Amino acid sequence: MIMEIPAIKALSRYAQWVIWKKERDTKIPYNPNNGKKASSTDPLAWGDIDEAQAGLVRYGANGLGFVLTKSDPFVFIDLDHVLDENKRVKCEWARQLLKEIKSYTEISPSGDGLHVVVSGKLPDYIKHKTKFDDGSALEVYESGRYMTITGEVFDGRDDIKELDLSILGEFAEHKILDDEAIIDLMKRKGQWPDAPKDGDDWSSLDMSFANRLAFWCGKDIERMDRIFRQSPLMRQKWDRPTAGSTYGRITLKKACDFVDSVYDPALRNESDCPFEPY
Repeated sequence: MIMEIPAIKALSRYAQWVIWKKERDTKIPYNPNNGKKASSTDPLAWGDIDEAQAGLVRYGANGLGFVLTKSDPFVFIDLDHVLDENKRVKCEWARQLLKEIKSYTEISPSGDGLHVVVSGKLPDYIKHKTKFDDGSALEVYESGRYMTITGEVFDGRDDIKELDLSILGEFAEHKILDDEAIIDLMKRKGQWPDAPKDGDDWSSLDMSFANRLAFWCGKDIERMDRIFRQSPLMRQKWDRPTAGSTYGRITLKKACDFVDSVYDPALRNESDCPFEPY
């Protein structure tokens, strides 16, 4: 029973609830009082748990969600693709993480990931996103976006605990939505590639997309590489050594050498992209 779960009671104090629907592969948040899309930075587009539950029913939505802010104490930790078919932990780093950080844990909507909610603060020296080789991922946020709430409790972990989160340094990569602005810009211009199907020449699809990235990122080869890794054209081959470098690095360099134009926020030259949309 969702409302008897202690973690849900603590979150039900805040009027920061939304509902969500699945679109293709993405989960878009909606305003639970009028069924319109919701900003994750505007407070009055959200509701309390009761309004979100009434909105869930009213609009046939897929589930509830909770919007994180910098003033509330909650930290959202997303462990993606870390569960097997019998809902047990297959990844070692996840097993390590759940030993070190014990707090409210639930299974994701898809059923192959975990969410962890903690009362605390993120250290300022770690990246929000960390990919692993096998396919799993660690995402961490305390503000700016929403989080889906299923209520499907993992391992009886039903309560949000006040914890130190220094131990995320063992798992997350350290640092010393601007890439996401480019990704979001590319998606609404039709410049985001499809995942490859039966007939496709993947290596040729890489180069077409690498040419596009060179324009939109403006020949910043590291940003191109960081965006490429999030795209559906990513594979192990990207990091396979080739000659003195990798297949990926050689692909990104040739694209930078090839393309004549570069995207400029100042001049506003969206149309100057010489390649037509997908």
